[PDB]
Amino acid sequence: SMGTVTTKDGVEIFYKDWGPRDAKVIHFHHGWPLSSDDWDAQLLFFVNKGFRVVAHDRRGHGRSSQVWDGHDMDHYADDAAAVVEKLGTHGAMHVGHSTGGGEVVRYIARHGERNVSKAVLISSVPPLMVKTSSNPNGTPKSVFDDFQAHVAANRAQFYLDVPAGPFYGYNRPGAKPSEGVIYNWWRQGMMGSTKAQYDGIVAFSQTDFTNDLKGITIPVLVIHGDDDQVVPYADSGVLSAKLVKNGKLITYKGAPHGIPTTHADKVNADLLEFLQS
Amino acid sequence: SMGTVTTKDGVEIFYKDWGPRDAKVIHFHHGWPLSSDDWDAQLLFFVNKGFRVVAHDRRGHGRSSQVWDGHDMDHYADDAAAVVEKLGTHGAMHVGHSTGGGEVVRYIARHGERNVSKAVLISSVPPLMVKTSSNPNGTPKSVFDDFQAHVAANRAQFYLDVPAGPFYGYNRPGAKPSEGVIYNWWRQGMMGSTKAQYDGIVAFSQTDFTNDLKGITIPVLVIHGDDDQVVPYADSGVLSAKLVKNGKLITYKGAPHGIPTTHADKVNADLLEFLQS
Amino acid sequence: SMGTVTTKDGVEIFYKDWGPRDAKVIHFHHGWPLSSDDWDAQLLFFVNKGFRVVAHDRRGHGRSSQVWDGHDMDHYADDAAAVVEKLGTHGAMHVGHSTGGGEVVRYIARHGERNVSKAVLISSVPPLMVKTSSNPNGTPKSVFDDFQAHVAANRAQFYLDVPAGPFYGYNRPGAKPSEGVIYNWWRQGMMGSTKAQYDGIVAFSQTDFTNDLKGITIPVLVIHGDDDQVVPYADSGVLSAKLVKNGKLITYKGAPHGIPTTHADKVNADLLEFLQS
Repeated sequence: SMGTVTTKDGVEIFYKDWGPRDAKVIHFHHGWPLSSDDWDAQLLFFVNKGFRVVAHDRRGHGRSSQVWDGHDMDHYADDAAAVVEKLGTHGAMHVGHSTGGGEVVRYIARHGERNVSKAVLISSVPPLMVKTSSNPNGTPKSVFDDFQAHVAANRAQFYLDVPAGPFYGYNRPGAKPSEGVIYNWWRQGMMGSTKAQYDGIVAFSQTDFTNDLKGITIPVLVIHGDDDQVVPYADSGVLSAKLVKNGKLITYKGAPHGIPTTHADKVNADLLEFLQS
Repeated sequence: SMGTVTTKDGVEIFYKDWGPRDAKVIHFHHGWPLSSDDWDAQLLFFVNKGFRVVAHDRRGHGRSSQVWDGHDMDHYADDAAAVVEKLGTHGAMHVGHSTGGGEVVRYIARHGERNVSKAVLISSVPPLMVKTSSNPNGTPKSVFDDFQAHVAANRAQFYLDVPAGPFYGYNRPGAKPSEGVIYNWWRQGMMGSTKAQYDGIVAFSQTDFTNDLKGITIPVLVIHGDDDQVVPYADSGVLSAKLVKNGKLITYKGAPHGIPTTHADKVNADLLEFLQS
Repeated sequence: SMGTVTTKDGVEIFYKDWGPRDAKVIHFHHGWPLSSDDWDAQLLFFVNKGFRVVAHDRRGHGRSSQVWDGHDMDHYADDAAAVVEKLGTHGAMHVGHSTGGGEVVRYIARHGERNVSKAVLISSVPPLMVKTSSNPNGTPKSVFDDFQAHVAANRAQFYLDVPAGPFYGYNRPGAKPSEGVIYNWWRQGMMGSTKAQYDGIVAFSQTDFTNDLKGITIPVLVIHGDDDQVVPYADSGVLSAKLVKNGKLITYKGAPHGIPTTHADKVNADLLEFLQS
């Protein structure tokens, strides 16, 4: 029972719940195709400071059930809601990275901002990644179709190539790649379901969060790297911070997509300052 | 609970069950020393086409319990039956790779071909791998004794060397090894039980499936690479296809042992054509 | 349920229990930051000889619950007692490596030597690693603070650097590193909780077992490498063997910390001789 909850639809969601029971809560939502382990640097920082931290694995990711369907933002939000309802942690600060930032926004829209004191979108997918007739600066759909085809063709290799190349900026001049960071990304991706991750690409890239964002009146902090090769800065973080009612943007100059790892100390300090504000 | 069943002898068997509940079913049985993750390319292909796919982890392999005994084909077959019993998927097409093809044969013989509509043996161990005074064309037992000695001596290194060398033909000139494929094979092996896998060598190499095969009258498709360095083509698939009553052999010229990965597109197309036949 | 027990404080402990139900039992206690998989070479050796072997994963390690607190030797001992109580294996020989040797000592002290026939401390942390007024030759606390800072900074990379360097002596001239051994150490570490492991450094380095050791009257064997870079030989095994009432020391000349792996055949032989004595 410690660290698992079963949703209404029979999906087992794994979670970490660390720290004093009566401390202020921060709930973290990870990106594609990873797990709650991707927050390790943040979870350790906060728990060592006396806070309570919660972080769960999205359906079909990490240690959560390899359910074949429901791989969309509405289900992701409801699965998050199942964790919050079990733990009684309403009023938490909710922090998302990448796809997880979409999940945070949909959680707020679907289950109500009364239950979230503050939100943070780190390197997050909103408002809409894919190019459409009404989103002409987006990324062409074929880009995502190709990510899907890579997952289908050789997921094992693709999950080395992404973290070795664009995700942490290890393909840039001056980069100091960490083999452990690369293999750790891979390890998390591979324990998840190929089907959940394959469908998951559509969920993150082709869900429009613009309406959800506009309904958010609670304090929102947006943190984004301006050399993000995975979720382009100009078409995500910059827009999200303006669409919400009470948003603020912190730009990490030169930073990649995987800033919870590469810029952990900055992220930790910025999250703490926002939590205490 | 989703994706586990406890057998009547107390073993928890992990499985994936993906796709529409009323669709035609394909059940897949993996090889040594791997897990149901070895079928990812196939599972994704079939689920995306609207079929229902089931794939379980052998006892002591993958996410299934590290039970110390019963590492033989009869128990492997009985563990498969426990999955089919829970899910009600009698009448499925059963597909085995490598050791898993032995499991499929023993499952049919022990639980009855009335419960299987069609069977596919990919790179599979039957009829009898090991050389005996009465199987003079087989592989000397010393070979399998040496595999066991390597498992006992340094399993972690052995499980890099096998996929980096003979399993996918990456030791052949001009081959393009995939680091991710090699590490994924390793990852699946190392999560399983050293004892299950040690005993499992005997199970796959020293079980005689000849009588079981002769009793199979349902349609059987045999797929086998003629450059298979792990299960020699001439003493396995060539023979199995002739021993069953209604068998057909497809030979993949040049192909290694790990054809679900290296020849995924051919496997998928051949499996689909047979399923629809 | 095969292989899991839930403690009084709600922690799920993973264990392996292999071999004939009525055979003499050997219970193994692994080191930091690993799991019961670190014992593979010993478990296989003894089960193949017809003994019963038990090995559990420490809280927040391996497959055990990622509980945030109780990362201290008293709780480690109590969690081990939970496994013994479920299995009824009182009277076993208890073998610890590294941190696990401390856990064996505190288990004996807290739960009583009446429940342990013989104990073995391989490369173990007792009596006390850190420098103090009464342990003047111990390791400065700053060394352990620095380990904790590495875990906090980049656990993924630190867990390659430890096994690739000091743990197996692969940093010594003429050493023959095994990539599989290095990655397997890493694999075990990363599946555990960063918090359990961060706190666990204090538990192993900063717990005084002197009075526990002085109270042990059962036969104790200490095995320790004299080139151990992780737990210095002169301030650990040499002392523990003299503080217990009935202790014997076997020194492996030139040997590193990771002797269950590097010196497996010697360890297996010395354990079997002690067990039969």
